[PDB]
Amino acid sequence: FMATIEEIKEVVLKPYTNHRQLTIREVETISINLIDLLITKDVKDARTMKYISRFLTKQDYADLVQERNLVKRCGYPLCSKSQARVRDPFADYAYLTEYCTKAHFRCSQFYQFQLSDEALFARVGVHLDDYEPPSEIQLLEEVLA
Ligand SMILES: [Zn+2]
Repeated sequence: FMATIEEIKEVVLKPYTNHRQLTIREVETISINLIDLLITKDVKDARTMKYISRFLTKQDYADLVQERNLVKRCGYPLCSKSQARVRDPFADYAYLTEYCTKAHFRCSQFYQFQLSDEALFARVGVHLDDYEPPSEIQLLEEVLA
């Protein structure tokens, strides 16, 4: 139904649990499999959303949002609605084309602003169960957005 930390470890990271170093191709394979998972499914909860951030640059997140919109999902990964204005190809304010609401626009920006532009490949040991992020990512409550 919805994606969790446990699932990501199993369907994305499982091959790499015993690697002490990753190649550039293996890092790319992780991002692709993670993005793929997050367009087929929505993120179940806050804890998973905070876990994700270690695998996303600000640009990978923007691309996540785009790919989610192409399958008619609200850009904000915790959401299971569509963007409010799904782009019709037979033709021919702006945030409503990417999000269900202004609130999800803001939650999405709030999350993105905190993501790092450090390349995934430069994030030493991010694939490991013992990795420690350089700060805890904050999620904006919808009511405050
Ligand atoms: Zn939404």
